[PDB]
Amino acid sequence: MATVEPETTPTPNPPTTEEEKTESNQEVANPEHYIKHPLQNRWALWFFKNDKSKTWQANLRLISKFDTVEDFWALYNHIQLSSNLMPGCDYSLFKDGIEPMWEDEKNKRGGRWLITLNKQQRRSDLDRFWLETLLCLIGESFDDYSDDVCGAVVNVRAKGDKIAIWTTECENREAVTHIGRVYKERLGLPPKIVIGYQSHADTATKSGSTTKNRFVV
Repeated sequence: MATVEPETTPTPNPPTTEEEKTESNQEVANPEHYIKHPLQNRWALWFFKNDKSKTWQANLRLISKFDTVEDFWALYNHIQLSSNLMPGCDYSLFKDGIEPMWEDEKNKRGGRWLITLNKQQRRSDLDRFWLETLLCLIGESFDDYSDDVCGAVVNVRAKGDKIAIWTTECENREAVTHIGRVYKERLGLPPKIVIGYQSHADTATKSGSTTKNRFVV
């Protein structure tokens, strides 16, 4: 026995709301019907991807900016989920005060550390290492010293995710090493992940290693 009729039954799906969805249901849950965390500063997020035909400078696109955790949070659930983590994709997170190499040129003259993330452990590593950075940038690990950190760029080579953070004043070795050595050390890169450190000063020297600027481990 069997009756064939033109009709398809809804395909059951697991509840999560983490597969590119605009709102779902998070109201009437607790007295906190509008809890927003006030950040000391405002950080905007830029997304630039280089295609095999055009330059990144021309493919520079902006995603959004936020001066409150509740803000970046709303974006996190819309950006964090393979929404735009395709090959050749990149995104930066710095102070909105930044400028196209005009007055905030100091961001380019500063310094930054580069980390190599692998999608293989993205589940725990990318989720933990990233979540920590966000809260660490604003208030954690780097502490108030983070105020110097101009921003961080994330470049994911196809499947390999990469994260980089740049300091406003490369001279602030206190943040450079303390936040860079603690982040890489606390993250557990030295004994596995190679975190290359690049300083703008290298432009006026380059060629082989000289001082604390151009080390990966």
